Amino acid sequence: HSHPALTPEQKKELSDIAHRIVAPGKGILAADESTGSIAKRLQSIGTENTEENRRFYRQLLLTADDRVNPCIGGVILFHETLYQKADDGRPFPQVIKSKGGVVGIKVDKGVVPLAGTNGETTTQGLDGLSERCAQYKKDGADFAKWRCVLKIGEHTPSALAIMENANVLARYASICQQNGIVPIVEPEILPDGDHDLKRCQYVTEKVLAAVYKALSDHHIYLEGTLLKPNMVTPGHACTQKYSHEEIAMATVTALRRTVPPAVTGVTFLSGGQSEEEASINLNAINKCPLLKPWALTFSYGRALQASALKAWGGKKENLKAAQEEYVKRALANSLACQGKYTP
Amino acid sequence: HSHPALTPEQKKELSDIAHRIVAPGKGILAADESTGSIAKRLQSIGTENTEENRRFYRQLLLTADDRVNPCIGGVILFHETLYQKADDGRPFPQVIKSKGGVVGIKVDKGVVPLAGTNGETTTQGLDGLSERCAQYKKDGADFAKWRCVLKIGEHTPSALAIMENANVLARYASICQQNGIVPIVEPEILPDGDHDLKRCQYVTEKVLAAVYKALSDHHIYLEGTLLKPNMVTPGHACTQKYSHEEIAMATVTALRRTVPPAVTGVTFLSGGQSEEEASINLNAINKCPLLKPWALTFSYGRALQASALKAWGGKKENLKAAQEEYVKRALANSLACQGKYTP
Amino acid sequence: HSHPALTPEQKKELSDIAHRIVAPGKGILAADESTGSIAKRLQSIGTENTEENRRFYRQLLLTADDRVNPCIGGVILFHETLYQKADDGRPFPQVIKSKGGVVGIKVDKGVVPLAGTNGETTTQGLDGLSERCAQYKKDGADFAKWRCVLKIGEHTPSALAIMENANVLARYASICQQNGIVPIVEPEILPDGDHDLKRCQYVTEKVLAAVYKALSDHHIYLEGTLLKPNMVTPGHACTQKYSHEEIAMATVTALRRTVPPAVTGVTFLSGGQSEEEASINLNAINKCPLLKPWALTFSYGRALQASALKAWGGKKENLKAAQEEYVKRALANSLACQGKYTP
Amino acid sequence: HSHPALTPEQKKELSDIAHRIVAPGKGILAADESTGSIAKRLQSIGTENTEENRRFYRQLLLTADDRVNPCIGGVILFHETLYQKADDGRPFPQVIKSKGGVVGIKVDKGVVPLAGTNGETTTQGLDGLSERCAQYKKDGADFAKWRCVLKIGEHTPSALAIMENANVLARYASICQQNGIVPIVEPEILPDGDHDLKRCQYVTEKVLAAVYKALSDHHIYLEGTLLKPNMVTPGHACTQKYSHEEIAMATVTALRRTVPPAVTGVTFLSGGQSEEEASINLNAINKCPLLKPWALTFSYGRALQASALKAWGGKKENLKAAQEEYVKRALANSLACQGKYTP
Repeated sequence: HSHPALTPEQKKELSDIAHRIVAPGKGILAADESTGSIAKRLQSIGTENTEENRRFYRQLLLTADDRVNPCIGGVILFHETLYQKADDGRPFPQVIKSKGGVVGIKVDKGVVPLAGTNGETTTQGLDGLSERCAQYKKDGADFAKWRCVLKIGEHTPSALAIMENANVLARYASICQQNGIVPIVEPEILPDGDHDLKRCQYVTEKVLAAVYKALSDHHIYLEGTLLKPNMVTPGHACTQKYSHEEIAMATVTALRRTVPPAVTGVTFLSGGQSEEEASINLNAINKCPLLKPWALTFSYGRALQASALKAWGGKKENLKAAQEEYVKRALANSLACQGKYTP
Repeated sequence: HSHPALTPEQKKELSDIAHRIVAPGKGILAADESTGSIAKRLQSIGTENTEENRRFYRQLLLTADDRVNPCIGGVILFHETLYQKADDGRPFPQVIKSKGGVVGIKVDKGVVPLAGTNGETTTQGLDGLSERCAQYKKDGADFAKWRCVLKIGEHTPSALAIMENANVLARYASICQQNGIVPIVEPEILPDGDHDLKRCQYVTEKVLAAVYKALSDHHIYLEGTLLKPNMVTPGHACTQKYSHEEIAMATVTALRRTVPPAVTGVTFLSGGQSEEEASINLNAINKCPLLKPWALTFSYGRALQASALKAWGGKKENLKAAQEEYVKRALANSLACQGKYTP
Repeated sequence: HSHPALTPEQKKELSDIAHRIVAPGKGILAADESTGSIAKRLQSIGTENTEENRRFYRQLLLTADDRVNPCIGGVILFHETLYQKADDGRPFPQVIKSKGGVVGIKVDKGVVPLAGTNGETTTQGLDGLSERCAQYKKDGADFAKWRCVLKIGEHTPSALAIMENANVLARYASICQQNGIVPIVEPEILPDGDHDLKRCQYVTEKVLAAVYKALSDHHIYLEGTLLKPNMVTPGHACTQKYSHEEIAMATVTALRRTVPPAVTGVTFLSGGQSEEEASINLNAINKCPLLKPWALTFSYGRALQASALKAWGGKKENLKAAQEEYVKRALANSLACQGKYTP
Repeated sequence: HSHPALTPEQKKELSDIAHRIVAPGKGILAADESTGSIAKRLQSIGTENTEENRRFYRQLLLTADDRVNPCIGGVILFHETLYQKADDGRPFPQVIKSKGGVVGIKVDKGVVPLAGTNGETTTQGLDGLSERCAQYKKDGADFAKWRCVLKIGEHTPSALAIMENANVLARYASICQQNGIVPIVEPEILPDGDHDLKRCQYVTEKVLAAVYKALSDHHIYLEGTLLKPNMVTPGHACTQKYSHEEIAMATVTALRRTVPPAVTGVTFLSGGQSEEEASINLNAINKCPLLKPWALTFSYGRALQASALKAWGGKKENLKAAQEEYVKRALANSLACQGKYTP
């Protein structure tokens, strides 16, 4: 029976947040890497993984020039970053909002193995998620991020993994929407393996169909959600070479066959692509002649900050230089999400 | 695993047929009523239900002026009509094709009760459907029609009815696409009852989500399919009055939340609406400010031919007059599917 | 909601028929092979496939000694055999009932390919099945047979094939139970391939779980049903040798993990096993020390009549001899279904 | 594909624990009530809800006479009780094991609302459940308890609630079995409402079918699991009176139609029944003439300790008396689970 999960005012709030995140020319800066994840990022540049270094790097990303304001519609933060402060004394959420960007929080608690599967996982983090989301909403976080991991193999992704990940994503989205937080569904399919483009497209279509069936079953307000899928690309070990136009065609075709138009926007992850590769693929996707009812933009981590982290080197004097390496990427992707990028 | 149900050439054929059926300004004339169904239509005008009278009425519909050529993209026929001939000696499929329209065939074999349900039904007709579709393809039928019936009640549509009807529609679509015939999925939700607009929208969203999940599970090529849903309208016994704009908003919202953009077009059924009511509702749907990635047109039976059948009266002398009553409707709906209709 | 598909009297009738079919010491003679299927059986012994030869062979099977009366609880017939007559003038159903056996009819219309799968099939025959079942009930048929075919492969049985076959079996069972006919669900998994015992057990468990979930979803009265599964055996090309006790353990374990106790009985198919092999495997299954709440008996075709067909040779003079070859098998299996067989 | 979740040794361990818990004549003492839940229990007898009072009450339950040793096969504990000590200096798990009983832990973290439903809930507690289960296994807990709550209403239990609760139970069971802990699935259907026996039986059958389908999908080793369902009883507000034999018939029928024989045992919850009512209903269930392949015993909370808590009164001097009130119940239920109870 029609028991409304959300009032019209709650739906208005969620839809407004979702449309603000993915406004034309804008994408998402994925800076939500945890302490353990950022450890290798800092060690790659010879930097000790301390609270001060993480805080300074996040400040570098969040205190860039005003040129990134029309490029960044949202910033995903780790829990620690949400309650950290810039040198000027402003909390990071306030800095993000003053730059005209929405604030999001990573709320998943990592992946856990699924027994009886060939190394497949689901993701945890539903316990106490309502109270956590309420606190994040009070603290300025207006959207949330949740990442499910599927992998292509001889017998994977199996039915169990796809079903469980879709169900978990739907539960997460329901809790976030009940707490006034726009959920970003991220059913990432790993590009590991030697699978070709066609297999990736098939797997992505199946996964997205299951995800949106689960979202329908859980009464999810699609207008107040965002999709963060993998780009349809061959496996890293695949021997067949594919053009950017072919990758864009496969990605847009996979989205058009599974993603309802009510979904506000699609924010692609990079999944190991280089910065230029991610920008070119996003630009080709946005130049695809097919009809794309949703916004197609970026939710980029390494692809927005690899050059910034390289130029920083972990030392204070390189800050400005590193910031430039970030800005030039954001602008680039700001063009890529509009189909106007040219290297 | 990716086992292709269709070759690229088969997909090209199906996509071309689907796009030809629902080309801008064009819709479907639903003239597939069986001998038993047309019995009451002929008795309403005092006409004996004989083969000659049915043949002459179908000829009247199919031999109208050339003004209906840019309005009719497809004509659904009953099995008897497929092998009948006009007075000039042309078989009816040839007449339809010479008018620039695609030929479709009703392939379902009626509804049968679902045990353990509150009067819910599924539909039969899968046995030998492959050979029947092959014969229809040889005989000029390029698309097929299949109608599932759901009804809104206190405990209906139940999970069993929705699941069974979606599965049957997916099986039918798979067989038709294997035989080079574009399937039209018609998950009609009956407007009987006193339910309001919101309940109809909720039920339609659930049904369409289940239908498209089933189509994904059965490897259906969505670009070579068409959707024939009910318009989201209140029950006939509902006391609350709704505007045409509200009906259009609810219908477009229900479609946008469940129908993937890959679907070539949406051809609405009338479900008891009067001719003017159906045209006005279709026009309001096409004037909806929301984004509609698929074509929104008509697949009308009574709403295209009620005035024609009334003006005919079962007598030879009224033919031309009756034809006019048909043409004026087609033109009207040809405007309604473009949002350019004005009574 | 609880909408009763069956009245208590209908349930009583179905339960009584089901318990009569699988009474202790009794099994099913599967003589439902169609004209095309029996063609190779008759050609193996140099016999023309004519109506008279099929009628005489079926009479040979159905007019054996009274020693088969406590061994045969049911006989499955093809449509042609249901309306054929013995030499004495008795219709075959009357002969079967006078021998104390229940009459069943094959109601499925063969297998059809599932598009998008690696050679997987579903089975058709639902159209007009209610009227056919009503006629068969009038004509003396008290149970029905329906066979779904799954096959073990690298990517088979897929989710689509298992789901579709379970749904079709549930629809068939619902129609039969509405017409007062006990349905025998036969989800046969083909022993073709080189898969081992463990893979067959896993596949059988998954298939049976899906089948009984489908039966629950379709409100099937399990007490008025029978299960006809494949024995859990390795593939014919498997190199690993297995004992009879291991086959019995795997089969009983697969049944105990998926088959609700409400199911009246399990009537195993042979699936290519020799007559002695089928009897020994059934005996080992019935000697399994695990708890078996349902009756475990035979529904044998070739394994009950291969020696009879060999001894017959298609000539009139061998009738009695052929009958003996049948009787000795029935008695054997009558012991095997009680765990009292000893070669 | 057959990817073993458990090794044969892990399966042996789980099966041995499960069979030890539900050995003939034995049941489960449910003493896992949290601090908040036991608050009203202690306030009903005028006792302050402090750590010492809870510890002393749990000691009273766990240090009863040796007469309860052949009656108690397992004791469920709250987290606090697992690490509390008796007056003699023995930790409570050691006391339980020395009494010949298995130790279980409540691992669910309470219920949370399901949005879009008529007051339906799921249950949380999966996050970090693997590490928690490993610690509990080290600390002497050999089984775990997880309780899903469904309620019968006009539109409840809906498809979403049943599916989500079954999926959560399957995830919990998989994690517990990976950590060597026997999971007790408790899909409790609340007896609140005015529904009759037939509606409760229908709902219980649907819920159990979904639960065991989910367990099959999650590769759950059924032999190493236990079921803790509600007894099939009418709603508390139902006006129709039912006999104990009718309740037993409905319960056993619901179990026989959905619970595979591989399930080691069924440990019924009380759900508000009085102590004598629960014992009489369990005795009638065990006296049911139907075939019951699994052990049918008790997992009782209030129904084993209400008289003990009443006789205790929160004062030290009543300990022995209170213990007697517990023992007389355990013995009673020890007879009830064998069908040998007589009030």
